[PDB]
Amino acid sequence: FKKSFTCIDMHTEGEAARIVTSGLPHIPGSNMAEKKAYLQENMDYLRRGIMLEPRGHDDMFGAFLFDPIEEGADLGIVFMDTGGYLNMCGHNSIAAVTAAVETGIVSVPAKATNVPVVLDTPAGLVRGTAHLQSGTESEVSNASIINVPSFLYQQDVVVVLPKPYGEVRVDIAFGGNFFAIVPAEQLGIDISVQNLSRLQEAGELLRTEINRSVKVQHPQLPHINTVDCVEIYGPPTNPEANYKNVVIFGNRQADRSPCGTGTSAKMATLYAKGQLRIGETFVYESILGSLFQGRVLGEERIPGVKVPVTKDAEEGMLVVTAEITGKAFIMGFNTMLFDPTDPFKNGFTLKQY
Amino acid sequence: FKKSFTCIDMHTEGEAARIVTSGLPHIPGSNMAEKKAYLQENMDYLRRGIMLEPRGHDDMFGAFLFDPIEEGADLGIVFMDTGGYLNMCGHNSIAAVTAAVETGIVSVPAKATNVPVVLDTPAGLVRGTAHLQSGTESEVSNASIINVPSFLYQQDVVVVLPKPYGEVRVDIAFGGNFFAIVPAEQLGIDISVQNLSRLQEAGELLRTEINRSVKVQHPQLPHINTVDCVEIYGPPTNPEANYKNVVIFGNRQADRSPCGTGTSAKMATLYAKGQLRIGETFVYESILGSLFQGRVLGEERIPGVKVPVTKDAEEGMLVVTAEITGKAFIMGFNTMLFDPTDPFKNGFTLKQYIWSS
Ligand SMILES: O=C([O-])c1ccc[nH]1
Ligand SMILES: O=C([O-])c1ccc[nH]1
Repeated sequence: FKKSFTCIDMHTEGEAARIVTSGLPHIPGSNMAEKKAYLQENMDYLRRGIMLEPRGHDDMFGAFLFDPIEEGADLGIVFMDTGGYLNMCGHNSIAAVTAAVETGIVSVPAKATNVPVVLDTPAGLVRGTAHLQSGTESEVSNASIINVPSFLYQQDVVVVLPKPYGEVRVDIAFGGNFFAIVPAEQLGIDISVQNLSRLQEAGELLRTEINRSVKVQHPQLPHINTVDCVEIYGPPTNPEANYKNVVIFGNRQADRSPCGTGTSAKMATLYAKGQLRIGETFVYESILGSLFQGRVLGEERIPGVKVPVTKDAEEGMLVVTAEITGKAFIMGFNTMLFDPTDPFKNGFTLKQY
Repeated sequence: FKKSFTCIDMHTEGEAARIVTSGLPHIPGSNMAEKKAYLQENMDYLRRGIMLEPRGHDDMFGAFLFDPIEEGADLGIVFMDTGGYLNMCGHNSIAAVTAAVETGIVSVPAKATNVPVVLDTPAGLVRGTAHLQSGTESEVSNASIINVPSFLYQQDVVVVLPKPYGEVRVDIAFGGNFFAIVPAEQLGIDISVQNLSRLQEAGELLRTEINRSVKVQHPQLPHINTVDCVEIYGPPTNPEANYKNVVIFGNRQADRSPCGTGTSAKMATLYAKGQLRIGETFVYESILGSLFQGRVLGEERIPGVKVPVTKDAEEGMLVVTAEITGKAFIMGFNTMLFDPTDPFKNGFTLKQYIWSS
């Protein structure tokens, strides 16, 4: 138990969510964003040992739990992946809400049907609900999150990528992370496992180039000023779904889930274009066939605050409240071990350059 | 309904070895090759759930433990990976020996500096030794395994791969698994991290073509009749090593370790060619810079039993016994769970199958 961490290993519809429940020292920071920055700046080897081979792998994802800081929250959470720390994550939020109830972190009131679980994240407060299985104490049927405010940021941004991709037109939207949203048709490849390595490559190229050429800034959270995810979308395979997508992020890893923050950013974009009404269910499919359900539950304009998309004819920037629903499973309870003489105590990747 | 398995998650110089220690269903079989066959044929969903995403991944490896059957063994063991089931595995044997002593599966005698751990495998009896740290009862510094007999099987086999590989010449050798051994240079790829996808692809196509064109058969073990592994070798980077290799196997996964059966195979080949002598240390490097040490312990002719390399005038085939030494670490104690309603209770891969047109 020398250097050890305890993990609730979960997945949300195929996407990993390794929830680290114990093992950290005190992490300085007066909010969750500072605690994230502390880990990144001072203890990044932890993320690497927990996320990467041999203990993890190139498409691993997870989070560290903390005591809540913000008033009203049940749990503090910092997300991590193979390349860095996202400000929010829908699939891991869904998993954390589920684990909080299944493992007893949060109590179930007698005869409750739904149990609130509020997450204090680097992007803000995420209000979750675990929907209980009919005849049970704490068995979770599925879980919903009300995301932090999402918004379209900038439209029809032309990004110049090298051959074979060339010029590509994207939207930038915020769904807890900044996304570039791009039709797969523009990249000349369809969403499939056959194309997954090219989709990864195309997503890395796109992210790199837009962060070079376009400076983004969340108007309410100064620390959010990069595009961290690329959402590549196209026509659905499952007739229950409106669209399919794959999100590329981290060290060009791919989300196996439909991506909760990416679903929020998509819904905000569609809502801004008049294509979704309040309460309307949007169903996003993943590369694996997984589904998430979203609804926009509210909109607001914020006078005197604008983003590049905001027209002069509008009073202020449009933001929306998105709810995302999906299902997570506990797939293990792990005690992770780090022997000081282990040459890969800090993990490794064989992913090309 | 709900299933759980306990795992000791290990790695051997970067290569996973997920050792399942309890929670398996009860499996028939009168030997470990039959238990492997029973799993393969009737309960392959266990391997898939345990090896593949989301609980594993495309380069995961492991083993199930059983009661020993063969006289003299401490543990029965069946190996598994992302494609199927290898008859032997050096790195996972080194991991099992290590874990056996470190977790008290086997006891350490009074003031012992070395502890035997014998494994009953689908390839035969593998005699291992945990080498202990100085002032400890059960801390392991490294572990050595004496493999089942290895041998060169067939020499200079030419097979034609698709473009861009074309015709390639290889040796077929048994080191607990049958290997095709090829120089990276013949494939026109350097062994490097940058080239790992290409190495995987060439390894898959070579394994497939070899099995199509050359029908192998272990002369003492009827159930071993395919080439399951491809060993691609080249010049060392570490000046302590003789060579560097990557082994492609499973669903074209790659060994991050130097590969213990592939070292045995390589040593049996070099030995057959007069390039390595009994007791001489051979050091093999992996793509990660990991090292294993190997030594030929002995040779033997088996009268009236021949393989293709055996000469008309030679009265029986040559076999060698190799010992391999490496180090394993415990990386996790895991309780792995499978909800009947989980659509990924049996795992998934996003790796695409490939084949020659
Ligand atoms: O669900 C999400 O928001 C997510 C982000 C990256 C991977 N999944
Ligand atoms: O060490 C070995 O023998 C091995 C075989 C496949 C992967 N590692």
